Amino acid sequence: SSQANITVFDGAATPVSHVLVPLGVGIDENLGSVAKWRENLATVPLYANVRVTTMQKKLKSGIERVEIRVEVPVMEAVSGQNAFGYTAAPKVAFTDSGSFVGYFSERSAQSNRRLVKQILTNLLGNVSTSVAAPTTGFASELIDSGITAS
Amino acid sequence: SSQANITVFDGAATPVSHVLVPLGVGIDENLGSVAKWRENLATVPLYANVRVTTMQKKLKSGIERVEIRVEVPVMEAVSGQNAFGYTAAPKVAFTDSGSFVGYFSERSAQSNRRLVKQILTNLLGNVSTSVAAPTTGFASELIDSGITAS
Amino acid sequence: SSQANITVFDGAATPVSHVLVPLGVGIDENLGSVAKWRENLATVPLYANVRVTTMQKKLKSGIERVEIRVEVPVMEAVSGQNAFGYTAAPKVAFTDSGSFVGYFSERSAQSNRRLVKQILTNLLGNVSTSVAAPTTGFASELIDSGITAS
Amino acid sequence: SSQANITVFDGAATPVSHVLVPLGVGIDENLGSVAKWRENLATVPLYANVRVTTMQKKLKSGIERVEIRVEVPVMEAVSGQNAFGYTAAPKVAFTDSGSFVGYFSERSAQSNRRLVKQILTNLLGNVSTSVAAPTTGFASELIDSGITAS
Amino acid sequence: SSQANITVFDGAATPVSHVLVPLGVGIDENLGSVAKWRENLATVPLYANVRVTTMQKKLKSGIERVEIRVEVPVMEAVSGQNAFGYTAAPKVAFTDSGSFVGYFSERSAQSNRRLVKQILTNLLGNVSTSVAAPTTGFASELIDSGITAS
Amino acid sequence: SSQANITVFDGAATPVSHVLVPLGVGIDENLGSVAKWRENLATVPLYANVRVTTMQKKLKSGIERVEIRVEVPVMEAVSGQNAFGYTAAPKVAFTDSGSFVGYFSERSAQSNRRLVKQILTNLLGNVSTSVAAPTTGFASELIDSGITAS
Ligand SMILES: [Zn+2]
Ligand SMILES: [Zn+2]
Ligand SMILES: [Zn+2]
Ligand SMILES: [Zn+2]
Ligand SMILES: [Zn+2]
Ligand SMILES: [Zn+2]
Ligand SMILES: [Zn+2]
Ligand SMILES: [Zn+2]
Repeated sequence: SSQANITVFDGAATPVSHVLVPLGVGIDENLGSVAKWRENLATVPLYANVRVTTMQKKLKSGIERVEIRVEVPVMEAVSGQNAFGYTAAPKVAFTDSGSFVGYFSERSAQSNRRLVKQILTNLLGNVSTSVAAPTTGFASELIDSGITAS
Repeated sequence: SSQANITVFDGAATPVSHVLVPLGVGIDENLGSVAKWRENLATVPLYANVRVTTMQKKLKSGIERVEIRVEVPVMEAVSGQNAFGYTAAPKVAFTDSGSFVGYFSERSAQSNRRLVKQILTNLLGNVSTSVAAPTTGFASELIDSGITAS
Repeated sequence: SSQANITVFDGAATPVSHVLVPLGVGIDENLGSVAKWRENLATVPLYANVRVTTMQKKLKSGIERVEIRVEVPVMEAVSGQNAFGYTAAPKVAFTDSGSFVGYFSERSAQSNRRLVKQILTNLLGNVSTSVAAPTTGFASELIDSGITAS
Repeated sequence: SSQANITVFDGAATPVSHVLVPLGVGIDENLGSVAKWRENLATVPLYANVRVTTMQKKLKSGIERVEIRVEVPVMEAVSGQNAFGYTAAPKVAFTDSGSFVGYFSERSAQSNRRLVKQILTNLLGNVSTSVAAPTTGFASELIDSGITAS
Repeated sequence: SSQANITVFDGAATPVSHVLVPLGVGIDENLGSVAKWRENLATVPLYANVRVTTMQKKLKSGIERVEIRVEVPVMEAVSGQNAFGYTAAPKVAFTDSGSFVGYFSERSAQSNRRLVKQILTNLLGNVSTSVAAPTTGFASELIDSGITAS
Repeated sequence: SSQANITVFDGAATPVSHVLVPLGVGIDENLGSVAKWRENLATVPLYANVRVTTMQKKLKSGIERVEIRVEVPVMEAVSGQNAFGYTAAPKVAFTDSGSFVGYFSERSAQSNRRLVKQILTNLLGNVSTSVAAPTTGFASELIDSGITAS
């Protein structure tokens, strides 16, 4: 439950490990309880790093909503010079976003939420065999148990 | 790309296999291209089965949005009789929903979308090691390549 | 699940086999989910060939409507064959339509729908003995389970 | 060609025989020539018995509509007492309806109609082999020959 | 008769093979039954791939319109940097469209349609000798037999 | 360049050769530049003979539209031959139309147009192997180079 470094491989043709450092946790009026991680590469601007964020909010209807949002910024290619005669500054071309989003009733239990979670995970991994659902880790704490990091 | 049976284990303490049969594909004005699967258990009403749905829509901003939505209905427990003297009809207590949601620019490539996908999948599986991102299956066709089943 | 060739014998005095190949599936706003099959006799006009169609639609009442429509077109008589040009087959004189139509409530289960189905099938076959109701095949998927071909 | 008892097995997992007694014949403003059968079980009240009904109605443009409608009322399960301290009266939970519906031109012959009939019957029975089309019975008299019982 | 991969060589001076993956099936208000294929090259963004699409639309007076539309987006050549100092994003210069368009009466048979098809094909190939007309493949299913993939 | 006899085999089960002789060239305001060919069977009505037509028109968009339209008329059946008068062949029952239609931008070169052309030709021929795209013949003059017969 305490916030720690996340080591995760991406989905490149040869997957690349990313180390996501904790940025802190807090409460937002729109989003709920928010926890932030970020990679700290010197290759790209600080704001343009691969990042992971978790939101947890009880909606007006009483349904609890959880999200794990992965954002991967992709930079423009700096070439030559601009019309002013200078090398261009780094600029983000676009940011790809892939997230898990859960909607659960107050009555849903840890077992209920964990059960749905692994169906999606297996679908995303093209896995038709039996896989044990994780009961630890920040994702399990958020989706299964409604816990935000600290 | 052609729609086929999906065999997937859930996240119960002892995971249970579910066989999701295709229901068909089509276009909705609100949702985009929609493909539907459903389990066909005689244990529960037809509408109350575990189901999987994929949406794919180009938004007004030009950003393409993809979703894989897993819904698991949980039934009420029928006990005794109601105030009218009859056994109660089956009733859904609540429906848990867990989905993948991707937002991608038109410029994002198959490699870009696949790269983000596997970060989320590994996070959901508490996997800190290297895992090859699937390049086949309905989930990969939707998220990586923007393909809906047929 | 998905469309495949149907092989059926007709009710001629000496019954004849027909092979109905798939024509497609789609969602009509009025008809509902529609799946089409048709026999492909090489010389017979396309609209004169035996065809089979399934409709599935949820009405405003909540009652699900289900139909399996068999249409057998009958042409007029031929007068001859041109010596040098190409010669058309005569126009369709009439089309015979025999269909199963089911109206089921949401509460009705697989077993409920299957139970009524076989009563009608046995009635049409002039069968007073016990016959096991099919649990597979496209007709069972549609009538028993509310599943249209994909 | 006059009304007589009908013995039919249903499509339960272990199929059950039903004896349908003639119930009456009439003419309806909107339905046409109607003939009614009905079971006489002591288990349910009179209105709640399995019933079979045929309709023959001439439409415009020389087309007649023919129906054999099988309706199975499924009863609520009486358990315990109601809020007044009495055992509940029998109540219909829902009624399943499976029917044959034929649209035939006045130009079609007995052979044409009998031919279409058996295609549907074989489809409903999941039968891909040769089966002889019945030439007797109330279903054949109605579908093949446009005969209503009397 | 269901969607599968398509391998086709183009008409470059040294012809290049293209693999078109199934992209989806749908119904359109103005286009009719639509089936879509698309290449998956990593060279261009997703929208800029070579695509193939079939349309089947019933018109008035018993005539159906059938189209196989091949669209090849030709990309602008990215060279140097733009006025902002970045490498230019990929941009479509123009899209070339070559299609088969058939208008067939409901009275035409498989043989009639297949006969016309090969005349055009031989004309496009500058072939004055005898060539056997294909009886399989998505093009034959559509043009000869009015079949859309599913 | 200028109109000459076209010799083409059709797509009958045993393909038959047709000789299409020139009928003329002109400029229609709606259709564009039109060139006509038609087979000249001695006894077949003129409007019942196989014909081939090319249209070329620059649209308002600047897109050039190109069409090669093959029409095969099919007559009704003959009932006899008068003993002493002259006897007419029956009326055309329907006409099958299969055409190539190309939409090209002004920027697209010979090689661009020729490249798409052969994709469609190979698709219509169910050809997965490499085929050299024609650079001569009236179809190539029209589709590759935008040249109508003179
Ligand atoms: Zn990294
Ligand atoms: Zn299950
Ligand atoms: Zn046949
Ligand atoms: Zn009974
Ligand atoms: Zn009587
Ligand atoms: Zn390519
Ligand atoms: Zn399909
Ligand atoms: Zn000829």
